[PDB]
Amino acid sequence: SIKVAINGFGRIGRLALRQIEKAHGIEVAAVNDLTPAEMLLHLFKYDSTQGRFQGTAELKDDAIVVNGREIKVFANPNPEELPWGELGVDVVLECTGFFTNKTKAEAHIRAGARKVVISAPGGNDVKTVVYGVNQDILDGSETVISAASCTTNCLAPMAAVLQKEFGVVEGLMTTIHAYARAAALNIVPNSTGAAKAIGLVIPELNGKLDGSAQRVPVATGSLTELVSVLERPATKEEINAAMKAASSESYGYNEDQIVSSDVVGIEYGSLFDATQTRVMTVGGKQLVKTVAWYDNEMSYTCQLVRTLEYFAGKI
Amino acid sequence: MSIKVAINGFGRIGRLALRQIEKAHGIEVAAVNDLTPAEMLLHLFKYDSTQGRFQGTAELKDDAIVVNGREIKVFANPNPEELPWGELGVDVVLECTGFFTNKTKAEAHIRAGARKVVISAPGGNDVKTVVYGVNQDILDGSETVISAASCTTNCLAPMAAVLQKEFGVVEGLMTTIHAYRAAALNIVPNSTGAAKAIGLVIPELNGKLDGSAQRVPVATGSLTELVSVLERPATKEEINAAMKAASSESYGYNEDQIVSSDVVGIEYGSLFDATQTRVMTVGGKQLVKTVAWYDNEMSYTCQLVRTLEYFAGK
Ligand SMILES: NC(=O)c1ccc[n+]([C@@H]2O[C@H](COP(=O)([O-])OP(=O)(O)OC[C@H]3O[C@@H](n4cnc5c(N)ncnc54)[C@H](O)[C@@H]3O)[C@@H](O)[C@H]2O)c1
Ligand SMILES: NC(=O)c1ccc[n+]([C@@H]2O[C@H](COP(=O)([O-])OP(=O)(O)OC[C@H]3O[C@@H](n4cnc5c(N)ncnc54)[C@H](O)[C@@H]3O)[C@@H](O)[C@H]2O)c1
Repeated sequence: SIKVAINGFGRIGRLALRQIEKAHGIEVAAVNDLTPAEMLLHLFKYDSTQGRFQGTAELKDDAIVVNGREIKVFANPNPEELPWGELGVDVVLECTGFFTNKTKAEAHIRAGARKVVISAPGGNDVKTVVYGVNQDILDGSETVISAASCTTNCLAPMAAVLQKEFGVVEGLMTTIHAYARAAALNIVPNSTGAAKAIGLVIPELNGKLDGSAQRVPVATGSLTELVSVLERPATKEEINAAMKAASSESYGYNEDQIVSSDVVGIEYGSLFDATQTRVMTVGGKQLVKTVAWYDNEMSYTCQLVRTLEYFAGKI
Repeated sequence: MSIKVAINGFGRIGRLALRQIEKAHGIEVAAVNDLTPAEMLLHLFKYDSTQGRFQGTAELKDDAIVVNGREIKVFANPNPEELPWGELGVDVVLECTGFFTNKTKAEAHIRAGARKVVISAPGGNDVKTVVYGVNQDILDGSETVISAASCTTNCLAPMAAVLQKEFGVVEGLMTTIHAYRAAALNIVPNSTGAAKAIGLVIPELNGKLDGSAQRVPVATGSLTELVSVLERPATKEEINAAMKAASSESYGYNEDQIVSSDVVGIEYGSLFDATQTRVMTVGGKQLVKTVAWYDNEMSYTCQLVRTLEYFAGK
């Protein structure tokens, strides 16, 4: 049974523990955070947006007991000094935001852990995995991997169906991110690398996509729009049917008229919105728009934990 | 000869239109009509949440609102047929209630004695739709009811006209991010007629554009993105150069890194954002993104008054 440690028991780290508690063959043995256990427990159990933890959780000396099992709590800012080897930790879920490349994340391996999964893009010597699109690139010999970004997890399953079933010539992405000091009150255009980087996840789309982001100062569901030129003719109905045929626990399918609060709490990495699909045909030339939603916290966390569980099965 | 205007619906738009018309010569507002108590209307004329304080004096006399020392008659009748436009010699009504946005409803103003109506919104396809700076030349002065289009159409049209003229447009899809029932705390996808209306304002683009809106629950500047396929190759620099070449009081050009609060209060109908232009080239096939900003209230109102002045001089 695989032992995990969560480094950074923040928004993502806490939700990741909620999801790992649903699984067999894997358990969190320890968490590390700069915040005292007392407050971390309250934030883990009670959440205004993602609801109450569905399980038991209590505080002990230097530990939290979740569903009857002790989880050690540490507060050490330096990962090299954590007792991962002494505790037999197999995999560290790195969720602090401060160790998001290979050389920084390998501090966990110098501390005795065997593997690391970064909760963010990890650089170019680190495999990047969107569960449901490319987890089969993992064979278990990797030491550090990445579960990509929230935008990549939203875009990739949609782009993958378009590429597999129609062929993509090119496309431009616009992501509306529901969240420097400007961003609190303004719509703010922002660079993203997610579309440019999509070849890390879908090699066939390398060099075919670009895009950017509009950061909107409201906390709610986010969305990614893709405007593409395809290699074969398409109807709205045919595109929507292909997306539904691909739907899964990672890729949801929606045909309701929804608003952004309806997305909060989904466990899909991406929720394809079939009501927004449009195909413009002018003189035989076609231009296609497709839109998928994501819950920036929960969608990413559920993908992260799926990727972790799959990786954990390869060792 | 001076033109007399009446404003029907002294709401957000009707009030800002009076603000703008007070700044113009050769034209003046003779009357306003609205159902809201005049006391609440004076306060909102003097104090607007987004556009700030009115730059002048306004007080409530008997049966009138005195603005910069000049009385404007005030009425409250939900039925335009019964308004005294003929008695007052009203040349043009700005129809800004939101409820008379087609030809049959607007022509009540003509029956009441006004010579002409400009609807502050799309007014149906049997009413000429004008975006000033793009197609006001379709007006000959024999029209009785016209439309100054929507805020989104006024933002998109000058951008699309330059693309069509310098490169030719095969097709395009628009996304408008619209600052503002659920739209008060949610992002709400919404249908819009704007990209189709572009096929009226710019007939060569008929049938070639469509799009949609994402309503975002924030009072700030809005923007419109167009993703297009063009008939001729193009670069980011050439597209930006053409937008700057075409700039005017109606169509601004921006090169700085700006955010939506920087757009509040602009008097352009559209502000092209050169920093957001993207041309992607793959195997020789090009896909183009162009973005322009607008203030849903102030951009549109300034276009509405421009159209009103042009129409009234014909
Ligand atoms: N929408 C999201 O929040 C989101 C989505 C996808 C990915 N991510 C990524 O996940 C990571 C964390 O984001 P988050 O929203 O959970 O941030 P957060 O600020 O809620 O949590 C980060 C936690 O790390 C702790 N911490 C910081 N430095 C530490 C250190 N040296 N040692 C131990 N603990 C440390 C903090 O106390 C905090 O609890 C980042 O990489 C972020 O990009 C976030
Ligand atoms: N962003 C914007 O607010 C915006 C931008 C462009 C165009 N418009 C259009 O302009 C019109 C007005 O919008 P608004 O934002 O000013 O609306 P508003 O609700 O602020 O103003 C409408 C006014 O009309 C009055 N009114 C309603 N019915 C009336 C009637 N039968 N007789 C007389 N007065 C009546 C109301 O009392 C109110 O004062 C609409 O067609 C709208 O689509 C609005």
